[PDB]
Amino acid sequence: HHSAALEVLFQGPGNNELSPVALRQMSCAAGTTQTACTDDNALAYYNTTKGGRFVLALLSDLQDLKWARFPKSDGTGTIYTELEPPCRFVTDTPKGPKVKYLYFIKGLNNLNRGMVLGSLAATVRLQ
Amino acid sequence: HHSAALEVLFQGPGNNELSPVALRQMSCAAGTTQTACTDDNALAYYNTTKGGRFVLALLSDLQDLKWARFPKSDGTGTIYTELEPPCRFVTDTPKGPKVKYLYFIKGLNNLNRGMVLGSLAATVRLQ
Amino acid sequence: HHSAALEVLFQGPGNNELSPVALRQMSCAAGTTQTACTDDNALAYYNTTKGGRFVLALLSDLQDLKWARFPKSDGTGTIYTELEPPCRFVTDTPKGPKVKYLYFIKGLNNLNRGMVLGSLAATVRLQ
Amino acid sequence: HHSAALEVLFQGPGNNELSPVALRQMSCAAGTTQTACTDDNALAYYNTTKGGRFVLALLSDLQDLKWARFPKSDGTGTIYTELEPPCRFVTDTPKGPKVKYLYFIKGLNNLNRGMVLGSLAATVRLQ
Amino acid sequence: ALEVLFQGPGNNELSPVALRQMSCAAGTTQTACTDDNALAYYNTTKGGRFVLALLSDLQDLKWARFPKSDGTGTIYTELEPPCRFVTDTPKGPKVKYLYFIKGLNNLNRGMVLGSLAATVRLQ
Amino acid sequence: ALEVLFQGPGNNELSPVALRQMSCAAGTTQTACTDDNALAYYNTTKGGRFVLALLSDLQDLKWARFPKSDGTGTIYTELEPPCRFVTDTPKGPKVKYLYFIKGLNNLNRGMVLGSLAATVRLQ
Ligand SMILES: Cn1c(=O)c2c[nH]cc2n(C)c1=O
Ligand SMILES: Cn1c(=O)c2c[nH]cc2n(C)c1=O
Ligand SMILES: Cn1c(=O)c2c[nH]cc2n(C)c1=O
Ligand SMILES: Cn1c(=O)c2c[nH]cc2n(C)c1=O
Ligand SMILES: Cn1c(=O)c2c[nH]cc2n(C)c1=O
Ligand SMILES: Cn1c(=O)c2c[nH]cc2n(C)c1=O
Ligand SMILES: Cn1c(=O)c2c[nH]cc2n(C)c1=O
Ligand SMILES: Cn1c(=O)c2c[nH]cc2n(C)c1=O
Ligand SMILES: Cn1c(=O)c2c[nH]cc2n(C)c1=O
Ligand SMILES: Cn1c(=O)c2c[nH]cc2n(C)c1=O
Ligand SMILES: Cn1c(=O)c2c[nH]cc2n(C)c1=O
Ligand SMILES: Cn1c(=O)c2c[nH]cc2n(C)c1=O
Repeated sequence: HHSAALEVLFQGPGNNELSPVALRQMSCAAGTTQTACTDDNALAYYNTTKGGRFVLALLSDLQDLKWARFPKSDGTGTIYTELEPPCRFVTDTPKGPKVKYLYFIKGLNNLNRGMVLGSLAATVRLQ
Repeated sequence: HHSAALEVLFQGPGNNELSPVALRQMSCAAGTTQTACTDDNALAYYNTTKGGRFVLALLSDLQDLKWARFPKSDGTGTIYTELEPPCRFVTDTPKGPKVKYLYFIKGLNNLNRGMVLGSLAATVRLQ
Repeated sequence: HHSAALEVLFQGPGNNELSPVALRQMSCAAGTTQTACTDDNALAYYNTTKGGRFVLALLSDLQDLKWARFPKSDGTGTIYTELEPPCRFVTDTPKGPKVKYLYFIKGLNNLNRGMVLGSLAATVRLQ
Repeated sequence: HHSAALEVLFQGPGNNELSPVALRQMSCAAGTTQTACTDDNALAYYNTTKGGRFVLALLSDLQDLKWARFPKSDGTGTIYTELEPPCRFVTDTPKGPKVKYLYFIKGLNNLNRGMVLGSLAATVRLQ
Repeated sequence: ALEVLFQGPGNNELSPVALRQMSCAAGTTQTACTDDNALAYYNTTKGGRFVLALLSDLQDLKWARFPKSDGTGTIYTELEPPCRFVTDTPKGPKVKYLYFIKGLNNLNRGMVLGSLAATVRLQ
Repeated sequence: ALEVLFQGPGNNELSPVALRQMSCAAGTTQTACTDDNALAYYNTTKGGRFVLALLSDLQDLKWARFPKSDGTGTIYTELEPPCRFVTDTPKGPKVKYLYFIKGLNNLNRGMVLGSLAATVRLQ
């Protein structure tokens, strides 16, 4: 349904084991408030487990986002997730440098924030 | 002196800006005891600093390592540097799979641990 | 196979959701070193996922433990897990107060340590 | 003045000793805005302190709360206390299931968040 | 200034660093960041300044405006909820509020708190 | 003593507290904790003392022996690996090692570092 994006290493299933997981990415609608989430304007990175999707972070050209909208598990409605203030970084593209803003989901711990930052740094070409 | 290894993103120079940094790698001598830190048996990932090197983690084929003895040029404040218990992960060699052990330096914070894990996951062929 | 012990609340499967999980408990052999893990002398609290068991903490009458021994996923051998230094607490029993030592597994984060402490405090009768 | 609610274990008086403490509960006034903090609409879990009360979390039927206004007797250093985004969890009522929202006080550390989650999980009928 | 100890340049070495202060316009909202009403404590970096914390007489601040010459990624930085502390001054006690920048890690929050406690006459 | 700021007794209030010092026998192993060779900084608690950190001239310590009158759960407490810092004294610079007690949280580690940096003449 959606494409693989950022590889990470989660602990488990046993103690002191690491398992590789591909975070997937999907287009999503974000905005300054829930009802401003209309047109797709961001890319969300998420993990999938049996119970559904867990979103870790969003990338966007826009710097004023605060909320993102996602489909619920099994087309059963809508979910809204609150965002942290963004960090700015610059990518290298065929059109020149492109400024991006990285938003973590509120309530993401620092280990997982770091895994997103490192896998992004290693995967996308940076200016 | 040594090769670039893992790309990461550090905040700075100011608030909410991310800047790319390549961690580098060098061979180093680790051991189950401080006296056993003799011959190179691990790869250290480090950030260059003004007047030294800050090591984040070691990668080894060996289990049960507890200490590393880094060269004086690193500028460590103690002769021996202590390791955390290793994380086991499996790489994809041309010869099949190979089990590796990742040892964080004691005290490394969770954001930086995560950045190493995500950059490693995105940079090396896994399974 | 083993009995339910400590209820906790893990985040997921979606963002900002909590799911109740019963940690289970099993007798295990612990000791000052791996080969000293012979007779059962501790109780281990663990979570089960598809890939196997993840141990969070041990309880014992003994205060000098450093290692614990566990069966591998699917009777495929033995696992050894390193322990943090213990904390002492006192329970209330039909034989009077009983001193216990709680050992977290090395590499357990503070959120999960707290969940063990709180669920223990609420589940066992304390002196 | 108020009833005991959630048992936890705090380290002290000295290193490596755990002492039981009952967090207590009282009704409190929360709101989406500071001005809306009017009538009691949440339950606060707190630790009694010499000269005040330290609130760890609020439980509410309501979503979208952001602030609480605690009584002067709590000894808060600011008029309004800010809440984290809530965690959703489901209790088992005689009437069926009931969705509740758990709001940690902003800044509560991970150990103490975990102790609240584990004590709650062990103390209330869940699902 | 507030003296702190940062690890580096090698592992397990501590180097003393002075956090410096600059005036700062903060506010309940970004649009209200119009006039200097706080002191921002920062670490000088190659190419800029990283702000750790603000001190103010006001307890309702949420956003701060920093100079782009800090090497910032955004004009505004969000603040954590403030903590109250009371200084002992010759003109009597004075109530202040300490704000960490949003997301500052706990080691660095602690260093500001400890440096403040040892540097300023408190009560 | 090292002054720090603890939160409480209510939310978002900061209260100044002096960490006091006592002599401490530490060692590479518990059995080697035979003679005072470190200074332990502690917070006084109802019923005891909670040690946060040790200072020593030695860089190889791993365990510390505390008095049971501290209200401890065990005689010995493990130490984190030390960090080196250099004090500026009239008799010249002197190298010291700072050890946190195992598991001290990062806020409290930071408070010790910041208080130390502001209290002691360093370099
Ligand atoms: C930190 N942490 C947990 O608490 C988990 C509980 N079930 C699965 C978990 N995983 C993969 C994890 O990383
Ligand atoms: C508490 N806990 C668990 O139950 C886990 C199950 N798989 C991975 C886990 N991790 C990392 C964890 O911390
Ligand atoms: C957490 N943290 C710090 O404290 C720093 C101090 N100088 C540079 C720093 N960086 C890049 C950082 O990430
Ligand atoms: C305290 N502090 C600093 O001084 C920094 C300088 N560059 C990046 C920094 N970060 C993230 C930080 O926390
Ligand atoms: C913190 N954390 C994680 O990173 C997880 C990755 N897969 C499942 C996870 N769970 C349940 C968790 O709690
Ligand atoms: C990164 N991550 C995940 O992928 C999760 C999947 N289920 C629960 C999760 N949690 C809490 C998390 O942090
Ligand atoms: C982390 N931490 C502290 O800093 C304390 C200071 N006085 C009492 C404390 N307790 C119980 C605690 O857990
Ligand atoms: C700094 N500090 C203290 O002062 C404590 C007093 N009782 C328990 C304490 N704990 C866990 C702590 O970290
Ligand atoms: C936590 N942390 C870091 O990540 C740093 C990266 N470069 C310099 C750093 N410093 C001083 C620091 O404290
Ligand atoms: C990851 N990392 C670094 O690169 C550092 C460079 N100087 C100091 C550093 N510290 C404390 C750190 O954690
Ligand atoms: C983190 N923490 C705690 O958990 C406390 C419990 N009683 C007193 C406490 N104090 C002062 C503290 O700082
Ligand atoms: C959980 N908890 C408490 O009970 C406290 C009592 N006084 C201060 C406290 N702090 C900072 C805290 O986190």
